[PDB]
Amino acid sequence: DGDLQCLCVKTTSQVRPRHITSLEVIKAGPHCPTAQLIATLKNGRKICLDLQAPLYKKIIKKLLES
Amino acid sequence: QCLCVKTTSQVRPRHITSLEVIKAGPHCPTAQLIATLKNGRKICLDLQAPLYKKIIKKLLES
Amino acid sequence: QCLCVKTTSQVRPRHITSLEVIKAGPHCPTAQLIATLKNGRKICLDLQAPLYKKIIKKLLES
Amino acid sequence: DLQCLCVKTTSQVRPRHITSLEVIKAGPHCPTAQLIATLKNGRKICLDLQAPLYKKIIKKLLES
Repeated sequence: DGDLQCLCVKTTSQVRPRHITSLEVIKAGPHCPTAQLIATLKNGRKICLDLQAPLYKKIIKKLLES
Repeated sequence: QCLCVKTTSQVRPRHITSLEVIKAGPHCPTAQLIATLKNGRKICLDLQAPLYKKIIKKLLES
Repeated sequence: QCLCVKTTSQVRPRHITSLEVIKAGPHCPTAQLIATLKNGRKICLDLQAPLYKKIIKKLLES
Repeated sequence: DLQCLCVKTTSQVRPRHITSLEVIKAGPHCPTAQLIATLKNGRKICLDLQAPLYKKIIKKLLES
C-alpha cells in the first residue's frame, strides 16, 4: 500500500459547464483504482464528476472551444 | 501571457498520467492542455493536433 | 523543451494553492516553478530564491 | 468532494531520485499541507513536513 489515495471521496452531477475554469483528468494507478475528473470552479471550489460521457465530453467542449 | 506557448505532439499516450484542460481567460486567449508524464514531467499539447483526442480516451481507461 | 518559457513574479503569494517544483532534466536546462492560483490558473515563476522561499513558507503554513 | 491525497509519508528516499515535488496548501480538501514527490520511475510518495528532509530535497531540486 502506497502513500496516496484517491483525491475524490465523492462526486457531483450538479454543475453548469460555464462555472468551470479547469478540469483535470487523472488516470487510474497505484494512487487510485478509478479514473478521476476534478473540476475547478470560478470561485476556487473543486468538485469531482461521475465518469459519464455527457457531463465531461460536454464540459471539455465548453473549455476546449473557449 | 499563456503558460502553454510552445506545444508538442511528441508524446507517447501511455506515458501520460493526467491531463488538465484549462479554459481560455484574461491571461490567455486560448484554452490550454497540460499533460503530465509518469516521469512527473509536464508538457503542453497541441489543441489542433488529433493526438490529445485519443489521449483523453486512454486516461478514461480506453 | 521546457514548459516554462516565459516566467513571472507578478503573483500574490496569498492566492497560491500549490507549487510544483520540477527538476531540470533532459528536456529543460533549469528547474521549473509552476504555481496554481485558487481560481485554477497556472503560472510559471521566476527562479529568484526570495520569491519561491516566500511562497513555500506560506503554502507550508497556510 | 476532495480529501487528503496523503494517508502516510515515507522517509527512506534518496533526494536525488526525486524528479518533481508538489507543495499543496491546506484547505477544505486536507486540513494539513502535503508534500508529494514523484520519483524517476513515476512512483509517488508523501514527505514528512516535520522532518528537515523535505527542505533538503527542495533546495537540491531548485539549484538544478
